[PDB]
Amino acid sequence: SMGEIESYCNKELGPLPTKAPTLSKNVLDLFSLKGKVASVTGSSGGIGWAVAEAYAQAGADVAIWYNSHPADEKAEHLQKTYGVHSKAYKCNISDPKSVEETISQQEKDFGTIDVFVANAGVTWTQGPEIDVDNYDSWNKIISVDLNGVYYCSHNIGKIFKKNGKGSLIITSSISGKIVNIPQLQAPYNTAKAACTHLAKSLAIEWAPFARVNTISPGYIDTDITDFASKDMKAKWWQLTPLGREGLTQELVGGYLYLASNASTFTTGSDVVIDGGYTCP
Amino acid sequence: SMGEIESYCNKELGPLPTKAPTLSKNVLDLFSLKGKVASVTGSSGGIGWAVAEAYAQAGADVAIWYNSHPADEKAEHLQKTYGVHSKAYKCNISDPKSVEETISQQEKDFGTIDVFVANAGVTWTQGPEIDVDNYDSWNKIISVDLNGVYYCSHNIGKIFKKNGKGSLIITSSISGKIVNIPQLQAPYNTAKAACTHLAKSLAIEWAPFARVNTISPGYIDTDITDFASKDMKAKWWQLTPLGREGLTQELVGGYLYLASNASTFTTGSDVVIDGGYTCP
Amino acid sequence: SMGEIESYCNKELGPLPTKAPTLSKNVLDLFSLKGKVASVTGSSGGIGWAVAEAYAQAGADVAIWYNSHPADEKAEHLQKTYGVHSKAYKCNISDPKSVEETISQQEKDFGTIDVFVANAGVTWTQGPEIDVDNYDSWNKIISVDLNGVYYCSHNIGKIFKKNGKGSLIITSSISGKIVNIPQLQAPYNTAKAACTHLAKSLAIEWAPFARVNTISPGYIDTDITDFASKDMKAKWWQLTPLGREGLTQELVGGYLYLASNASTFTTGSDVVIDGGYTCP
Amino acid sequence: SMGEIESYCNKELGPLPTKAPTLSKNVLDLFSLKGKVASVTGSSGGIGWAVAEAYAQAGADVAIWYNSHPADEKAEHLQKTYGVHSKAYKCNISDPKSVEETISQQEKDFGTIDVFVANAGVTWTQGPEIDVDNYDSWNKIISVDLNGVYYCSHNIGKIFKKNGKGSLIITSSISGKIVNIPQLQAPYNTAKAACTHLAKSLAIEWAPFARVNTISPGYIDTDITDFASKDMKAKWWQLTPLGREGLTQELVGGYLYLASNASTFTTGSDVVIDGGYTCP
Ligand SMILES: NC(=O)c1ccc[n+]([C@@H]2O[C@H](COP(=O)([O-])OP(=O)(O)OC[C@H]3O[C@@H](n4cnc5c(N)ncnc54)[C@H](OP(=O)(O)O)[C@@H]3O)[C@@H](O)[C@H]2O)c1
Ligand SMILES: NC(=O)c1ccc[n+]([C@@H]2O[C@H](COP(=O)([O-])OP(=O)(O)OC[C@H]3O[C@@H](n4cnc5c(N)ncnc54)[C@H](OP(=O)(O)O)[C@@H]3O)[C@@H](O)[C@H]2O)c1
Ligand SMILES: NC(=O)c1ccc[n+]([C@@H]2O[C@H](COP(=O)([O-])OP(=O)(O)OC[C@H]3O[C@@H](n4cnc5c(N)ncnc54)[C@H](OP(=O)(O)O)[C@@H]3O)[C@@H](O)[C@H]2O)c1
Ligand SMILES: NC(=O)c1ccc[n+]([C@@H]2O[C@H](COP(=O)([O-])OP(=O)(O)OC[C@H]3O[C@@H](n4cnc5c(N)ncnc54)[C@H](OP(=O)(O)O)[C@@H]3O)[C@@H](O)[C@H]2O)c1
Ligand SMILES: CCOC(=O)CC(=O)CCl
Ligand SMILES: CCOC(=O)CC(=O)CCl
Ligand SMILES: CCOC(=O)CC(=O)CCl
Ligand SMILES: CCOC(=O)CC(=O)CCl
Repeated sequence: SMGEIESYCNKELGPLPTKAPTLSKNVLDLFSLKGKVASVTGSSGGIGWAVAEAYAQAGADVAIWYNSHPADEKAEHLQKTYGVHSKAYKCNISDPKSVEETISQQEKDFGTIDVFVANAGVTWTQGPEIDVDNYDSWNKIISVDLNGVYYCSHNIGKIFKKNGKGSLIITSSISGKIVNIPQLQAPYNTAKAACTHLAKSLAIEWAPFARVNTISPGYIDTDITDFASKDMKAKWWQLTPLGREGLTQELVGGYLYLASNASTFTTGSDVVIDGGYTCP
Repeated sequence: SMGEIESYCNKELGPLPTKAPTLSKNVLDLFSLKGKVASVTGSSGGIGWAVAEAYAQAGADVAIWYNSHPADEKAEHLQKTYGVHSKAYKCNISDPKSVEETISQQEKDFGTIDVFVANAGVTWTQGPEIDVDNYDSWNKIISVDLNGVYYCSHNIGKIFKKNGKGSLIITSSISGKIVNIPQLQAPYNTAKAACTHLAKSLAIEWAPFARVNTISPGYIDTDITDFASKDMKAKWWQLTPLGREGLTQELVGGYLYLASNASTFTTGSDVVIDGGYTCP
Repeated sequence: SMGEIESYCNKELGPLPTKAPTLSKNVLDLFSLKGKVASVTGSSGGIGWAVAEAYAQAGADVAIWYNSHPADEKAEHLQKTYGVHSKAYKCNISDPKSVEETISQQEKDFGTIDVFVANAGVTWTQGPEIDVDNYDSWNKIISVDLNGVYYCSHNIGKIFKKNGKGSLIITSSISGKIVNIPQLQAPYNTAKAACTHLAKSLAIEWAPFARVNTISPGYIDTDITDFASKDMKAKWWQLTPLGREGLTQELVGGYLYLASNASTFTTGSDVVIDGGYTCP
Repeated sequence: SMGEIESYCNKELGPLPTKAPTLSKNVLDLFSLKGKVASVTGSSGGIGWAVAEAYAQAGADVAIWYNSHPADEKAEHLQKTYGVHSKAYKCNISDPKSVEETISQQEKDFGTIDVFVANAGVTWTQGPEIDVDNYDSWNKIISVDLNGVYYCSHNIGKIFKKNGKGSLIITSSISGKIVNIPQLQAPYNTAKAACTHLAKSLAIEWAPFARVNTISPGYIDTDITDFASKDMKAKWWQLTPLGREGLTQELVGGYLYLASNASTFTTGSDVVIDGGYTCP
């Protein structure tokens, strides 16, 4: 009207400046997720399972996801070792309607969702793209890595808007900032940069209620990278300052930092747990 | 075998170092495109038409592209004002098979293609993405902006490999590096950031024969941006160091520099003709 | 010799792959700094004091630094509220010899240093640089913001190498990635980008023993930004997705995450706690 | 007053939008530098001499610079092979007063300066920085590479402001975006990132009259890189997608593009002629 300031990025923020949130006084009590539901996508893999366990260790009602590797002993293992409500859902991230059904079924069994981690995807292991004459492997990467992240984010955002709070954590890769040297995977790099910039784009629109960030890792030692020839894996160590492959336990710290109240001002950022690979 | 060096990025480069190309002595003679065919995608718009004319002015057999705005007087205008062979093709960039037909029909009427400019796309003008409940506008952006660029690049590369020379120029946007402040277009930013990294990824694989670059512009004064409300267009000038909107004649210099022999060492780069918008 | 791999970045890493560190199983126990000394530079200001308190809250022997605002009641307040050994040192960060004396006097009163935070600097508040005709304000910024960070890093590194472990945290600013729009501070932006890239450069060299990272913040509400006119401060909110100014308690989470064992794989990264300012 | 728009970046732009410049119709006539003076710093080396010759070939009154390698046959060679007024000046770029004397002596013998290229610097060839115990090699790099660029760009700006037109081209390196893998040069990388971000920072302040850009090259084949051991030079080819070292004739195209009217909208950008080194 008159005398108030209106934002240039998102006009729905209201009369600026927006009131700052109330934060604890002890630093260690900021990272606690007590009384929060954390739906982690692809929580039946290498990085997803570690993040789900780390969120459960912080007292969170984690929701497990799987597609073809049934994970119901994983959900039960978190409901008896830490006493946090958990469940396992079978969803095809590439199916627009299945994602909606699987997320509306999580806001009902848990009451609400306060933390989301879009951490599902597949890798391109077909060599240079100029050798494949069928647009079926490219279409698959863009369907699970990029389109799936949008399907998950478009539905979870609706839950955050009504609640007015939330935190989305897209799991891109260093392929969204560099090009993998030994292997030639252009479709994979293209999809991960798309997710990395989509996380930033949603931050401006979700600023009023939620937050969006990225946890782009490096060459973590999961079931994804444990197929490459030792000759290929030898060129990864030679180009990593730390000179090794990160473990799944070296990522939980970054994932729990962007989901808790500790990162109450980090919006649309990119935490690069790469071991220094993107620096050279 | 022994004594020779093999590249870490692309093993097909051969025994390193690769021999440097032969370049003219006069700088002004490096920018000439005499005896070269330059197929410019979407050459019936604002930026495509200017680039096609600029390539024709440099003595190049430019090929015009259009989808729904017939451009045959444009192709004829370039065949009588500069004396360079030209033609117009109707292709749906979002159709995987139509692109193949339209590119194989250009390698036959011109003999070869030496310069390609994937410069076709559509903008997202639906406001914040959390308000559209149908994945039909998102699917369209990812089909014309991202998938179209891959269809154009996957076919043109097959022509460069046989010839051993070429230059691809993907026309991404500053949306691949920033988020447009006043308007909220997440699907558009995601698609352009995808192309900006696909160009880099293809540079590693096309290193042996061709080169790939990006001409990410700012807020150029074309038919794309001549619909936004003056209130929206007023926030673009306020956040641009140069404090105005660039013209289509201020982009041809960057397009002719990455297509000619002047940029014989610029591979996988990103020339940002934005007026300084990404700096603030 | 033969059969072992030697790194391309730093040849002192040894025969790759380097053995991964031993990490706790509970995520919340990774962030604990028990039995660690954390020397925080400029710990008598706005961000330095908060980081020192947060490190003390995590059970660390924090060392306070000051130049002209005596901080000895701050050091005592941390030695009686948390029971962690602490002390205050008066050092001129711009004096090469004083830094050496003040760091050597900290490795003696504490036994060792396990965490360092180069978080001292001054701001450029003289308007556009083309109006000052004396190279005395530019020389001051490059002496405290950039040269001081090198003096601190060149001496602290000599302690990490002997111990074989450590973590350096340079506090750059978003000015190392963008240009502050309303105010015109070129010397300040130049110095902060220098620190931001120096942190990355030292990561490759300190890879064998220590780690180096950056905590580039946004427009935090400290004594540095509480002088700008409300007209200037009104343009900061309008260009921040979160639409406000961050608090000093919203930065401790990032500082404690890059100093503890949680970030045991984050080397040469850049955690941007800006509220989304660098996104648009 | 009322109805006009005032910029957020630089309030001296005037009532927005700023009128666009008048540009030729033929693309090849945009790159011509006829009737322009182009003072190229460090024009007695590898890249400086090539840029000076390329500017002279485009019809420009180039001014040669040297410190310890007298270059007066180079200036005379450009005044008899192309018929363009030229002269040679001996200046110590690290001396604040000498730069002022050498630039005021160039605005007098040529009438004005329309193009400046701050392209003087030295490289760090002392190995890892943790082995040198004297802050004299670090102080030299920050004096010639960073401070020298500010001295050159602080006096030239005063000439552009009175004329209202100009173009500054700082010659940073890929070291301002990456860390050189085989060699360990932290002081050099720190100084080049400083120059790269200073070019962007000056773009916002010089928007009203002049333009500032960067020509960050890769591993060009000049006298600077023709000392490294073939073992070191072998790791440069292996990590360069193009798999070779660029020549000084592959940079002139980029330097003439950012100095002429072709890049009349490229302000505060960064043209990376690296051969694809920064992509991996
Ligand atoms: N080093 C690395 O592996 C690395 C690098 C950086 C980033 N990332 C990214 O991190 C994510 C996690 O990788 P990871 O280590 O967990 O690999 P992983 O062991 O292969 O697990 C991938 C996860 O994604 C799920 N998933 C795959 N395709 C799916 C589909 N079509 N529909 C639904 N769920 C699907 C898998 O479920 P099921 O197994 O149950 O089918 C599993 O939970 C991936 O997006 C990967 O790109 C990892
Ligand atoms: N300021 C800006 O506009 C701006 C900013 C940065 C980047 N860009 C990018 O520059 C490119 C060109 O935009 P412009 O300025 O030329 O806008 P334009 O005047 O709307 O022209 C767009 C061009 O793309 C073609 N095209 C659109 N959809 C197509 C489809 N489905 N199949 C085939 N061709 C299709 C159009 O052909 P028809 O008209 O014949 O259908 C036309 O040639 C776009 O990719 C845009 O993203 C421009
Ligand atoms: N919003 C922000 O303020 C912001 C933005 C991003 C980054 N930063 C950076 O964060 C750092 C901390 O700033 P701040 O928030 O703590 O404000 P501040 O209180 O002004 O910080 C300056 C701190 O450094 C010390 N210091 C200053 N000049 C010194 C010198 N010449 N020698 C030794 N110590 C010196 C001061 O100690 P004394 O007061 O005791 O002299 C004080 O502890 C600065 O480097 C700033 O550039 C802050
Ligand atoms: N591959 C590369 O070499 C490479 C990589 C990227 C960027 N660069 C940068 O490009 C610039 C040019 O290097 P170059 O290829 O021309 O090699 P160079 O011949 O060694 O370049 C140095 C140039 O600057 C002058 N110069 C050096 N120190 C000076 C000082 N203290 N005062 C005044 N003038 C001084 C030299 O003049 P005198 O010889 O007459 O003293 C010479 O013209 C450097 O800044 C370099 O960092 C080059
Ligand atoms: C061997 C193929 O493995 C990969 O795709 C590696 C990554 O995901 C790195 Cl982001
Ligand atoms: C008003 C919508 O117009 C746009 O989308 C503008 C651009 O393309 C900038 Cl890249
Ligand atoms: C008003 C001057 O205040 C500043 O310098 C602000 C910052 O440090 C932002 Cl990094
Ligand atoms: C062997 C030392 O040579 C260098 O410093 C190389 C460069 O300047 C690359 Cl930017």
